[PDB]
Parts: sequence; structure tokens; C-alpha cells
Amino acid sequence: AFRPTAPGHSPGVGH
Repeated sequence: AFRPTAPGHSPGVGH
């Protein structure tokens, strides 16, 4: 999973 890659609902968990 690409967390810091356009941090959305799953990647950044809203962060």
C-alpha cells in the first residue's frame, strides 16, 4: 500500500 502517496482514506487514514 502507498500510504504517503496522496494520503486518502486508506493510505494516510485521513492524514
